[PDB]
Amino acid sequence: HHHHHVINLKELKILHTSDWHLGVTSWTSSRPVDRREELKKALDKVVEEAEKREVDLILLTGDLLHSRNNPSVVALHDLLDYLKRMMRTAPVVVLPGNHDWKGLKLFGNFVTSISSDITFVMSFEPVDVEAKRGQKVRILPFPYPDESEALRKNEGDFRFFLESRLNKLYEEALKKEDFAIFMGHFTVEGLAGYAGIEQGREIIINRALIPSVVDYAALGHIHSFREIQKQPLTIYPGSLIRIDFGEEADEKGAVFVELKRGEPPRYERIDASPLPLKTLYYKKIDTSALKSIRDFCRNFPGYVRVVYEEDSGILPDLMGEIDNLVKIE
Amino acid sequence: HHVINLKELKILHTSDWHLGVTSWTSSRPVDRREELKKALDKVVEEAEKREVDLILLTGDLLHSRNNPSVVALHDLLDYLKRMMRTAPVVVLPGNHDWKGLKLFGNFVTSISSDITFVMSFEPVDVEAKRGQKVRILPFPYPDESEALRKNEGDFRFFLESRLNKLYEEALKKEDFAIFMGHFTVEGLAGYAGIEQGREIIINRALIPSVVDYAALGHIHSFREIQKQPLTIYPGSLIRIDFGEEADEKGAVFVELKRGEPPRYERIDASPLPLKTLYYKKIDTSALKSIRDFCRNFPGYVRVVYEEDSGILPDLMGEIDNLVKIE
Ligand SMILES: COc1ccc(/C=C2\SC(=S)NC2=O)cc1OC
Ligand SMILES: COc1ccc(/C=C2\SC(=S)NC2=O)cc1OC
Ligand SMILES: [Mg+2]
Ligand SMILES: [Mg+2]
Repeated sequence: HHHHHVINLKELKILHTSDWHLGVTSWTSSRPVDRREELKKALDKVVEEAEKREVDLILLTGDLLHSRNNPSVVALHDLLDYLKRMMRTAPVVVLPGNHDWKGLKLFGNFVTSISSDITFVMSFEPVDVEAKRGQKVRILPFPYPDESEALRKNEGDFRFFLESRLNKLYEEALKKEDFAIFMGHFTVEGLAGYAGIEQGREIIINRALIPSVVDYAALGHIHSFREIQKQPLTIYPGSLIRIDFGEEADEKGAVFVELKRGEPPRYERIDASPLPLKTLYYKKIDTSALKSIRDFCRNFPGYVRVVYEEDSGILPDLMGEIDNLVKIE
Repeated sequence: HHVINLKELKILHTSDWHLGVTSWTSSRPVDRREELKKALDKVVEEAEKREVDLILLTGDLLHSRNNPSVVALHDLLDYLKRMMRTAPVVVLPGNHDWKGLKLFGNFVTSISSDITFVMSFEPVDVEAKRGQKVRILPFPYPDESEALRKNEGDFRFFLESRLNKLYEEALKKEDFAIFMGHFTVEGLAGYAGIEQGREIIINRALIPSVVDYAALGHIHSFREIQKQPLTIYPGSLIRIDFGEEADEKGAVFVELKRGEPPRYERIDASPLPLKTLYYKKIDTSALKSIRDFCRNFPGYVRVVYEEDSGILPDLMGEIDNLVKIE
């Protein structure tokens, strides 16, 4: 079973999902929670929506595995499992994150060569792919620089390097046939309300430098859904689960994008319905704070953190009592 | 294609590539890649020339059981692709350490109809280049079910029960049934055994007699183990270390025809030769013998000597293909 060929098809339906973080166990220093069941439920939801909408093309934009090092066998099994499920629905294009595995490019090249339903982009070189109904899509990829990031002493030369790669992708996008799609794995400059992860070693790109002649710019690396701009339509889908506290207010899920020649692109979010997070803050863990903690957590379907400033003696076994209390600090 | 041409099957069977090996790293490292790729290219071109229907790979394709080098893994995936372009490929891996191998194997088998990884005792039905249906009966190294070895008696009974199961499954054949095994046949004539650390030994009579061909890997020399059923180790493609001076190295082309005995030809690798030179003492007459031998010898030379002979003249630094003195 391969791709249809529709004459004069000027429409393209896209599923764009990202930042799965397969394999993550959260709060290992306090109360480890294996996020696999929740994450697989969200991925199943995304797969089912993609099949229901009959998307033509599936875009994955990196950090699909939580560990930059060797992932667990179960994490790799899940990643490959869902790749197969997505390939069964529509051709898949994969822009991986900044993983350490030196064989990743080799694996990506190999599976790209042996299947017309998956493409790994791991360089700045454009790739022409065919979507489910025969649409020709020029992929303009922008991965984390291959330690050209570390191989640079100069901030000015590195920024010029990145801009020159963006300019080249712009030129290639002009040589488009039907559709052009930018795929990037980086941090957009000046993101409203981004922790920055106390920033060090990120790739920061000005959103105005993303080639404006692409039909859609699919970004990954950021855990919250963000519509970055409308021309070109530029989106981070977000992660599928709330990975840690700080992500209480994020929107989580994937995005369905519809492109039509001569018309503006339209999209819908596919919400993941993630479990919620809550941080409870107290001056002191007194009896009034204890009943607040116990009563809140008992009716809260997600995970709870408790923060308190002042010493309050030996606390009772709160976590033994409360199954969804994962951290006290 | 579909013919079905269900009476004949042309097989290329090669094994034990040891991609990534550098030899004599403690004395004079020799990167074997250029010689090995030359042999692999020869095998590929022969497979294309004979228009084989099926390509069988039986393990130890990588030298390191640990994480292989990028260049070695690149070479492996490169030749897999070249072979897939010629005919469908069935891969029975050796005992590699990578815990992700089974996942990789499952994934690539699922996304391509031109390659199949067999990594358990489960039989797999595959289709050859001209539509022939081939039941693969695989026998890899026990999945550290070998480490699950309390008693030699219980372990051999486990191994024999798997062989019995493959025998029964081979009876459910349609066109051809092919055994693929990665192990050491018992009592191999002139096999060093590496003091048999962690080897799996199988009596050749226990290989299911109802298969049309039994493709074995793990042994570095070509061996016709028996004729019924035809059972072959192709050998490695290069002489990996001294001890393999007299081996035949290459691959094998096998032709099966139902109701006919199987036939095969060796595809010789033309490997570079190895030679060990022995002297009682390294005198000036022995040095000129060594120097003159190596000057006309197209392969790699080892010098062994019993008697103390003082500090050696620059024997190896002088001679580029003298790789070991011990
Ligand atoms: C065969 O093994 C692998 C297959 C795919 C990936 C993908 C990745 S990793 C990341 S971060 N973003 C991605 O899309 C990683 C693999 O090995 C760590
Ligand atoms: C994706 O990476 C790999 C792909 C194939 C193999 C095959 C092997 S290894 C062996 S021994 N015999 C074989 O056929 C090993 C890999 O990773 C070490
Ligand atoms: Mg990353
Ligand atoms: Mg082995």
